[PDB]
Amino acid sequence: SMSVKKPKRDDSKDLALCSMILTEMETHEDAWPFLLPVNLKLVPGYKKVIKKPMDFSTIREKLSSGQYPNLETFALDVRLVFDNCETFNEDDSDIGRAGHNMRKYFEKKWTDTFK
Ligand SMILES: CN(C)C(=O)c1ccc2nccnc2c1
Repeated sequence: SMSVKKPKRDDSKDLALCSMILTEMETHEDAWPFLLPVNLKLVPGYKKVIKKPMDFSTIREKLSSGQYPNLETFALDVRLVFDNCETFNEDDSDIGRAGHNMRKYFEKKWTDTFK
């Protein structure tokens, strides 16, 4: 509360470390459905159903331009990419399995790097 603070967690490396995680998601072989925005003119249903589209190239551009205020707003957008992918794709599809697999990859790097 006023003039009463928990001890300051060192966040000065968070930017670099998020950037590294994002690199490793970008280079995973199952990243391909997630590298670029879904094309909303060519994919019937996507625009109306998926209210906040998100993809790695967009998170990378937000990260590089100071558009994440902290750690956690960066994880929310990474998770959004997989929550969208679950919303639109059957679990038994190459893209539905790709999304489950990248989400597990991401949550272990997230936990190891930061919890
Ligand atoms: C995340 N991602 C790649 C999608 O969710 C999606 C799913 C099905 C598609 N079908 C035709 C063309 N693009 C598509 C894109």
